[PDB]
Amino acid sequence: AFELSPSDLEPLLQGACFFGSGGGGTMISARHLAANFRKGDYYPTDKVRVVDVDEATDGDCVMVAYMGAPDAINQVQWPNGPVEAALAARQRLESQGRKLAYVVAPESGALGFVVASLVAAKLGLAVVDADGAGRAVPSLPMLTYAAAGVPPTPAFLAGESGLCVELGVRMPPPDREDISTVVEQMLRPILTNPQFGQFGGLAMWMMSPAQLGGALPVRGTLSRALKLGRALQDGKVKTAEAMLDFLRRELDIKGKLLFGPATLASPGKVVLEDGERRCTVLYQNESLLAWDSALSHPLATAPDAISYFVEGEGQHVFSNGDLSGNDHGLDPSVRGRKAAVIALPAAAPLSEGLILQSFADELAQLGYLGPYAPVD
Amino acid sequence: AFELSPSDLEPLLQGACFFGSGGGGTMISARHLAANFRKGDYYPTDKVRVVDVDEATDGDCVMVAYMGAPDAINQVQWPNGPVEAALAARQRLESQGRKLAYVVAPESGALGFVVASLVAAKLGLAVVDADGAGRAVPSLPMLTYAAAGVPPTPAFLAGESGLCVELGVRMPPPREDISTVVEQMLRPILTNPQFGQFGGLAMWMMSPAQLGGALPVRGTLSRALKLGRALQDGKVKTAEAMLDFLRRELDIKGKLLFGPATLASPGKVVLEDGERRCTVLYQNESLLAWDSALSHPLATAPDAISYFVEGEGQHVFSNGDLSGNDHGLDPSVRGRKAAVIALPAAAPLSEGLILQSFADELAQLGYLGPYAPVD
Repeated sequence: AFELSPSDLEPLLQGACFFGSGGGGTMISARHLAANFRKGDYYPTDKVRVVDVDEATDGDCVMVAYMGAPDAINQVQWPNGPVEAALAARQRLESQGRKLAYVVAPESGALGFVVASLVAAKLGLAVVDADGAGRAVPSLPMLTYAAAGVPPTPAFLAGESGLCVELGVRMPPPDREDISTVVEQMLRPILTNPQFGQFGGLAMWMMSPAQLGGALPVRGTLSRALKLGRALQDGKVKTAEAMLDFLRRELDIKGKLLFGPATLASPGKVVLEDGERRCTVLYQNESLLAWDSALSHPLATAPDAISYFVEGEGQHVFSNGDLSGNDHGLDPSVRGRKAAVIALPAAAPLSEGLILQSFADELAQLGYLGPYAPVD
Repeated sequence: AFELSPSDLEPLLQGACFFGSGGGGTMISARHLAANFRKGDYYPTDKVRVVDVDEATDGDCVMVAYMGAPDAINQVQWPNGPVEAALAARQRLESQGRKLAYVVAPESGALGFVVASLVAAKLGLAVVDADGAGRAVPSLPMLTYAAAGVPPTPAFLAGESGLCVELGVRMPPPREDISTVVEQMLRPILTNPQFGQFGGLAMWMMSPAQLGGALPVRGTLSRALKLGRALQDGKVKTAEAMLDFLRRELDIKGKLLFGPATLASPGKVVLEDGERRCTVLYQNESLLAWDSALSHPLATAPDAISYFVEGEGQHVFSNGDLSGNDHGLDPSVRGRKAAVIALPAAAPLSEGLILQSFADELAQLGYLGPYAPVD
């Protein structure tokens, strides 16, 4: 439907970061990768073709991404791992008489769309304007791919030199954890192997055009990330109120102001104080809960997204990783500016069924065993 | 070439235990599995076809075994895991227009040959009379399959209830050995809750042509059965007799390192003979033997280090089989005097890459000296 250019990666990652609910990869590593995107030896093209789910019909699709420790990922310059993983998936599809023609980010976040875009440009594929949740999630069963029941394996993990590992999982008949969870439980340790270096490219959930539809119910996530990013980069939204206005009027999203704007205190949680009024946002990577000291129930809970907005001039959106810095352990920029916490209503496919249960389980591990209470 | 019957498994695991250099799986876990070997609902036959390496030409072969925690493994009664892993290999090969006709143990040991034999009878395959070392080994690179460059993956790990995982590894040049990398990934997978610390393993798929080169140490299964039978028929009751038997019947020039002597209570095993003391160091397999009075070890891997308890009854024990309820030892151990015997390594183990693999292992245990063949 449309195409991306190198200059579109900056606003894209910005918007995606805000839709990442605190997780989804740091803008730092996203910028590191985007800085080298330009036609040349490595990238045969400068343009990235992006198609809608209903257009992705001339071949099969696969989810592609980076997985592992951010510390290691923040050092990457080129996406060798993801490119190599997607190539393994393409080769397998070729051996089965099919053509790999599409890649897709697993979730919404600074890295997700960028990685998928770079891989597509590198292999001559098209990236789907969609992802598994419309937000960033701590684990695989929270993505629509898992709910739709797309076989998770063969899964491909790849290094930056040429190391490639394949993983296949067959669960025994129900008598039992989610197959997605099991796969994730086995993939992550493999990346701790010296050959990987705590991170690596991932390629899984290969799909035929038939599976795509039900597998990707949350759509237009890449384009909305780009539209918001452009407005951010252009300085059209410098206040929490302006962010809510933009979301409502331009993206038809009714976000809720959970707290602030207040001051971010020095540090998995981040605290904000508004004069004898404390708010604590709990996160694994992604923010999952927001607590007001004075209330027995949380302000918001996943699947609803929880995102920060730092008012003033400069970077307005940050992932939890991006907030960490050299000042008081906080980024020197955030130190001194008023920050707010915004909740975004989860997209419909996440608000019920297996995905919701998956979220309840994750939250249960974090101590919240109440029901899902839509901010909307 | 020949068939095994249920009554042949006891002798087999006993003789194999002795050629296990202290490791290769416990005799108790091996006995748990063999005790249930009979035609019935699980096994379609009481026979186990065993073939020579140059005789295994009617199809491909694959290494098969149990991997993981001894505590969890010795609780099993049927080789579901290895059987399922072998099955996954057969269908992969079949999907590629090839036939899986054989299985082979990875090493000599109480569990090795027994698991391979039960898998074979279960799936209608034959077991190859050989293993990758002629002894039990601590890690994959010390096996001839690794030295031969047989691709390790696809590797299949299977649980006892239907769980089946596949691992594939393709590396780049110019880093460790692929065997080592594969093992470092295979093991953590088994610690996953779905596996419960252990599992069945099928890897190093081979064509008849690859089999030959990959398996230079041969006749180890029948070699194990031959000794085990001798042990069971009361033909060898002393270390002296054992040394004699190995020489006359198996053409093996063994060496008495220490004893007969008494065992100690509290990975090391100590023996005391009057004023002298011998300590055998082990992970699972015994790797070094020390005499408190000598600055150099009495023996070192690749040479096998094995025990022989004199008297009537059980003469062979893996390090794991010695742990008991008496003084921390097996009730029947303490009362009798035991000896430590070293078996010269098979030629393929005392040279090239496999030798260096043994050196690195030994180094991590403190011994940075060179290999000194007992023979």
